[PDB]
Amino acid sequence: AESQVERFTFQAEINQLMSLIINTFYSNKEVFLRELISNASDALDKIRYQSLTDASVLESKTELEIKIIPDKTAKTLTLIDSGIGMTKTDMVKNLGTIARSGTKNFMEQLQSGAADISMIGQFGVGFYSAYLVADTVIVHSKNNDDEQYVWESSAGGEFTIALDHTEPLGRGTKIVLHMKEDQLDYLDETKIKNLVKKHSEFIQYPISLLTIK
Ligand SMILES: Nc1ncnc2c1ncn2[C@@H]1O[C@H](COP(=O)(O)OP(=O)(O)CP(=O)(O)O)[C@@H](O)[C@H]1O
Ligand SMILES: [Mg+2]
Repeated sequence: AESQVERFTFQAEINQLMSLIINTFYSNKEVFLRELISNASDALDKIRYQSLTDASVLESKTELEIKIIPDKTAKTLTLIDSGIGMTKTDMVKNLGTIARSGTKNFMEQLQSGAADISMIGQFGVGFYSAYLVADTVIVHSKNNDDEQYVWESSAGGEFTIALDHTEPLGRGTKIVLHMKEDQLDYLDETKIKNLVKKHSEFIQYPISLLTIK
């Protein structure tokens, strides 16, 4: 097999944020689940609204749903949506190379005490909450306008993007969190089942919890 892999450097402030998220103790890291579900919901909304003005956008995948997959053997939590998806350029621009002023301000407020980790989503950097519980994050995504791509980072100032040769999504995003050893309790069946219930009260799309044994 062969793949071309492109390597990118994180914007300096995003690199600093990732370092802060990883190298500091946080008591309650539950916000990561809220943020991942929120992104899935937003993506489903986007394709849903696009369909109202152009019905054909749904032809790649008719269902609009979220699947959450804890896998203890693999030490992974996977969240799949059939939302809008991201092109390669979408992933480069949205997941590391561009920072908004929310990043600097969040780090300031974390240090001053004005903000805690649970408010990360108010600063426009909700995605990076994944690194509270994960050593490596892998983002597989398929947008109607591009081939399926896979973004991966274990922080440390770099991410990679490659044409995806794993299972076709049709359309949407599959995010795979490789869980830190001390955060593996997030993969416990009843714990994740109940947290999903807790962080999906206002979600208007079906959620399926698929526990891998
Ligand atoms: N499942 C998904 N499908 C499509 N795009 C996604 C996605 N998850 C993340 N993204 C993209 O990455 C960007 C960054 O996500 P992130 O959650 O950090 O910020 P956000 O724009 O959702 C505001 P917030 O900080 O409130 O969550 C999003 O704006 C979106 O474009
Ligand atoms: Mg978000």
